[PDB]
Amino acid sequence: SAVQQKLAALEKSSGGRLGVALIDTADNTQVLYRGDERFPMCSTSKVMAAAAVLKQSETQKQLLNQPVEIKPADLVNYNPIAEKHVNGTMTLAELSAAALQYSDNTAMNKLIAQLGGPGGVTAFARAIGDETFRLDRTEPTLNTAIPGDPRDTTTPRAMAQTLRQLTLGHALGETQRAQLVTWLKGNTTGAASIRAGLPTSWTVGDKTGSGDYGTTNDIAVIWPQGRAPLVLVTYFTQPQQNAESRRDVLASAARIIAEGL
Ligand SMILES: [K+]
Repeated sequence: SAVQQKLAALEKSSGGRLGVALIDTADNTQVLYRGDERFPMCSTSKVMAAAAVLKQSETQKQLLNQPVEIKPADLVNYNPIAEKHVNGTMTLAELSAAALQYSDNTAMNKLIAQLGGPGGVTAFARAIGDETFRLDRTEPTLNTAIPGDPRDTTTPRAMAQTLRQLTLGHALGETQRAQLVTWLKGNTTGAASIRAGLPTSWTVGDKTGSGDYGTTNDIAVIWPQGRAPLVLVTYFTQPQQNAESRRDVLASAARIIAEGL
């Protein structure tokens, strides 16, 4: 009830720019707020890169076990897992899990390199019907989040549709879809974001993102108790380059959505 009024009020109180896209797969209804505006994805783009490598592994059947060298010079600004394996190797499965569940930026860069560069991630998006997503840069510069810059952006509507196809539809093969869902459900970074606005009994798999301009993002698949899953994207960015993160705004958006549901 009055979901538009409530989301607009939350955005006004927050001082920033809020983008929401819900898909309720019980009946295919949607709730959209700035659903067609572009937002900087930051680490939520790791879902598209991991999924692209999963798709590659449908035909390169041992790809996920392939070792990748981690060198000291490869470390960027946030490498909680890769720093443990510097001067050694990680497999592409280990890199995918590190990217998704710890938001490891060096792991992201290895996924991007496996796909031939940022354009390889965009090409996979196009192959699964996403004409809006674009990845332009590697980590860490994909997080600059400059207002009006289309680089490394998507819209909430497009990201929600793609996350539905990846996790609940058939953009991936059955084993690969299950692997993506397993990884998202094991995320370590999400308890303050969409999850915090939802009943604790619900099952959530999500990927967070953060960057400059206080950009604070989360994209989630949600299995509510006793009903069909939801897909929810909450993107948020702020006027000041050095603004603080606002995961509470994402939780507040999710809580509004769960009320009107
Ligand atoms: K920040």
